[PDB]
Amino acid sequence: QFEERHLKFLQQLGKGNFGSVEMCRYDPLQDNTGEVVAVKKLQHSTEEHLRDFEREIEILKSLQHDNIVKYKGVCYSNLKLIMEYLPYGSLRDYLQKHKERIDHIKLLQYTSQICKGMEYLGTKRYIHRDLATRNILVENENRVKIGDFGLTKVLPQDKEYYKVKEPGESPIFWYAPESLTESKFSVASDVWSFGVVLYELFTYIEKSKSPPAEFMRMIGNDKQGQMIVFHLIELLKNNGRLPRPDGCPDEIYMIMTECWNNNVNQRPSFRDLALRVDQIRDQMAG
Ligand SMILES: C[C@@H]1CCN(C(=O)CC#N)C[C@@H]1N(C)c1ncnc2[nH]ccc12
Repeated sequence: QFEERHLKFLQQLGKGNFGSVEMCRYDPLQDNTGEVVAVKKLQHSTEEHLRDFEREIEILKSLQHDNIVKYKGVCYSNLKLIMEYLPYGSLRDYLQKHKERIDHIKLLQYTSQICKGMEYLGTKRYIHRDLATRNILVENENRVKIGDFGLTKVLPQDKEYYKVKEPGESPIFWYAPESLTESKFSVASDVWSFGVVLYELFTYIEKSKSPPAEFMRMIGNDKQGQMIVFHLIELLKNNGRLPRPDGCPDEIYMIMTECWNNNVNQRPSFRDLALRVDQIRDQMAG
């Protein structure tokens, strides 16, 4: 498969939770004709964390979809995950740097691909648990993939939610209220997070405008650092919400706000989202 001695470090691509991502060249012929891949390793190896890594790997290996990043193989010593390298980086950085070449119509095209890939996940009873533009990957100008599965689980098998509480730091400003209060993750919590993704896209990743910044302002940067979770749970309870981004059409903002339903069961499905997005798209064309 992939040999460690044949893998040359080029640069750091990312870190996420308890993983890092590197750009390496696989060059078994050692003639600089090998192919550029992305390699994910544990940033600090544990038995628990690696139990979890091996699962993430099985999860990705089991995914074959146009909008899902592409398992190439594995590498021991010790354990490394080889994926396809996508040359435009995360949707987050791409959109920030290049706002520029990206209109609303393109944002809905991405949005729609995010939905299709997430629907494929749901097909498999996978909860992603970490939908955020930084985890979306740009293949070319016209194509995005879901790029990382570090927190992804399977749904238990009588149950439509999966309850998990992880050591350290959670992306709480992308979490559904039930995930904050009850630690419950489901397709519907993914859909909550999808709405936040959609908000990020429409803000063009303006720094002052990020979810944390916005929510922190709404809460008070003079609240605390630990009651932050409490105040955010309250805010969301009282139907406090991320503002409509500058430029956002009311009907995209309506998608967003429907994803941020406190009622888990009333949030739309990914198939419905794709239908509505694809369709707002068409009315924007002709
Ligand atoms: C957006 C991708 C998913 C998250 N990334 C991490 O490093 C997460 C962890 N740990 C960066 C990665 N990225 C910038 C990539 N950039 C280019 N090709 C890639 N293949 C796979 C990831 C990848």
